[PDB]
Amino acid sequence: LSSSLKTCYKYLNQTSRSFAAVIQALDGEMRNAVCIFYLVLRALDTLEDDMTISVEKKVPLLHNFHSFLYQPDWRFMESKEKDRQVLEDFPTISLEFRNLAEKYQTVIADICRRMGIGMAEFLDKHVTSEQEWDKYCHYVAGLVGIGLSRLFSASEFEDPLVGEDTERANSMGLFLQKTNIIRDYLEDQQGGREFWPQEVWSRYVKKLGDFAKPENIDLAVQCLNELITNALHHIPDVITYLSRLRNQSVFNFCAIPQVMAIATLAACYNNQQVFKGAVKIRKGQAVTLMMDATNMPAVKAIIYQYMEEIYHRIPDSDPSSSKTRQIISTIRTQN
Ligand SMILES: CC(C)(C)CN(C(=O)CCC(=O)N1CCC[C@@H](C(=O)O)C1)c1ccc(Cl)cc1[C@H](O)c1ccccc1Cl
Repeated sequence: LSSSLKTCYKYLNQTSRSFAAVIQALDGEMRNAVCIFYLVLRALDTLEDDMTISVEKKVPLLHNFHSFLYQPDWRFMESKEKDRQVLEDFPTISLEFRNLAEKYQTVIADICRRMGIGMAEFLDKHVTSEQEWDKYCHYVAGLVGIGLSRLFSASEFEDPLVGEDTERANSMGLFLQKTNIIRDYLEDQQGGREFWPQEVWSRYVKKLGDFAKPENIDLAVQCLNELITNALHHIPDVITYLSRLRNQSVFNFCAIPQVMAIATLAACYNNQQVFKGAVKIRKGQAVTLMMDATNMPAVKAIIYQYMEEIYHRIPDSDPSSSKTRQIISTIRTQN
């Protein structure tokens, strides 16, 4: 309806790009509040990811980002990332933030405060333990799930439990984030980034870059399978979370990324190509998943079909093989 809300939607389609439609289908007040939260998170991520901002400048930026939302003039003119426009034109995004109902502004501001604190804490460290991996993912993803869940409840399109059950909402984000991190091993390695947890990879090889060398391919795939097995542990929460949703446009928005991550994990499972390039689901496969993911029985059938596929692919000598079969059995039976 406005001058600067149209530039917000413009930016939404640029950075995204196919997911924009699912956002724009959200009912009523959810559309704008999710769209703006998305753009605000893109701006925060761009700050976190920018290797050219020194840690001494980045830490205050991350800490104070939630406050910049309330500052009509604030902007950042010196970024080398792709989506740098969200930062250059932050005043437009923060204007739209400030036009939201206060019950949505306060969700978004609080999530950005907490994410900024967490992101700042990881600027030095790489992830060590599986517990640190979950803390890192909470900061960059799990709190996104949490924030969205509170927008859904606050709009009254979903029951207050959706917004209050932080652990199910956190699992929603962690599932997607660990899937990306798993899949992105090589491009991350290329770009000097390391997200695989040190406690897990160091049981296989001396350095994380070593999985890209041909002689280590078998150890690399074992570690891949072990991290995939870790990610599958969030699926019972993902099912509980999606089973509670009553709004159709909210259901489709939440279910689409989860079925895509499920299919991605099945594609990556026991797959050497993870260490040679970017394993992706085919466009037509993606489209069909998106169209089908509109009710619980169809989402649960997609999950079970991909889990059975993974199950039948498990090498008996894989060191995680009985952990993999156990979590798959739980997902199936604890229906
Ligand atoms: C935080 C995060 C882990 C990066 C997740 N994440 C994304 O990967 C955004 C991109 C995405 O999901 N695609 C998958 C399906 C279609 C794909 C496409 O066609 O390109 C893109 C994300 C980022 C910001 C927001 Cl506001 C929401 C999300 C999640 O969609 C989400 C949605 C509902 C509930 C919880 C969450 Cl976490």
